[PDB]
Amino acid sequence: MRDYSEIFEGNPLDKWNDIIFHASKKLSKKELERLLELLALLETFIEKEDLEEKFESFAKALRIDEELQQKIESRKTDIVIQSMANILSG
Amino acid sequence: MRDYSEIFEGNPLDKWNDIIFHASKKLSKKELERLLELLALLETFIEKEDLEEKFESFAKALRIDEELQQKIESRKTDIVIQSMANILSG
Repeated sequence: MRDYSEIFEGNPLDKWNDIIFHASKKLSKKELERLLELLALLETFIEKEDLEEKFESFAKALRIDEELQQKIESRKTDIVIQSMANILSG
Repeated sequence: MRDYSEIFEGNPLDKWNDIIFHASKKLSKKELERLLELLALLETFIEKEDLEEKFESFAKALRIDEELQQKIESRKTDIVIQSMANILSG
């Protein structure tokens, strides 16, 4: 046994933050650079594809959409899980 | 005056890391969540636009391209600057 005094009321992003700030500074740095480079890649791709306006619309078609908000919310979770798996990996 | 004993040989990403890990944990957390949500947005957009293959090609057309590598490298710098400006802002 053990003393049960947090399954209910959980926040995925807060754990991602704890893990990023408590893991080896070498690993958290590498993971953060990975995410930064991916972002730069995605941004640059949208531009070369000249979908910049397309994306601004899409990003602006989110406030009113619903299945899409829930969607990027699930994507954030996947990213956090990949993040944590990489830090665990290395 | 002052003692001059780092203009030459500088690394943009190392400063971004110092700033992320030395700033208020409240501000670095907010900035990191911003980047994570943007990434989730960009990923989700590429998918709804069904450009997933298009992006994998593009991301794979980088190893051989050159003006594009230098390009995402400049984009990383812009992102780091925006990052630092937000932490300074709030």
